[PDB]
Amino acid sequence: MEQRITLKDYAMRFGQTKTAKDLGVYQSAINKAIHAGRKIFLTINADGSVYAEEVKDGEVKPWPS
Amino acid sequence: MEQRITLKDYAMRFGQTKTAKDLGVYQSAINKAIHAGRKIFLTINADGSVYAEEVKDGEVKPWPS
Repeated sequence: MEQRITLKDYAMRFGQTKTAKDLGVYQSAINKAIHAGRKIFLTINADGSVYAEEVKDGEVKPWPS
Repeated sequence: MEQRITLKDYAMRFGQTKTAKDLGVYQSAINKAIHAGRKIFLTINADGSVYAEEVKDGEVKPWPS
């Protein structure tokens, strides 16, 4: 089954540094997106590969950009 | 003028590694205090100095000892 977890929750457990590492963006970007309240969720793969998406403008898109 | 923040939150933004460095301590230590729910909080000074204190045994003391 696919497993999803919000960006906030992921950050919460792993901290924003590790999160930044997993997703491959800057910590400033994640703190930014958490503060903004963006609707970002990560889906987790068994290989340990992680990716994020965002619900924005009536659709589900990748995050970032 | 005093700005405080929980070790938890602090570590969450910066990660236990830089936290450890900031307070001068073992990352393992951060780790355990956090898992243990110790009432540790940090105060931030404008020059960039960071210090930790703990509420325990009815007083506010430094951390660690």
